[PDB]
Amino acid sequence: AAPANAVTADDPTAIALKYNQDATKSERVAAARPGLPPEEQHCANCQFMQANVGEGDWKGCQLFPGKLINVNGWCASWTLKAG
Ligand code: SF4
Repeated sequence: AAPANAVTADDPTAIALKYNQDATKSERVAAARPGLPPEEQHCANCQFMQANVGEGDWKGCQLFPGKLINVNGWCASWTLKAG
């Protein structure tokens, strides 16, 4: 079950960025974002994921203030975690 503050499918920014809480149900291949082959991309290896926010599989994303994403998710702003 998603937390009460999970990013949901009807969130305008989630629609615009094609977020899904399950990267296997995402369009990461189509987007071909740079940094890793697309099948390897998900929130856990994204620069915007905030490991000190949330709990368990539900963590922060800088782009979704006040919400939680799933570490196994993806959106089109995926960027390699470089630091
Ligand atoms: S920016 Fe990164 S951490 Fe945030 S939802 Fe998109 S892929 Fe996940």
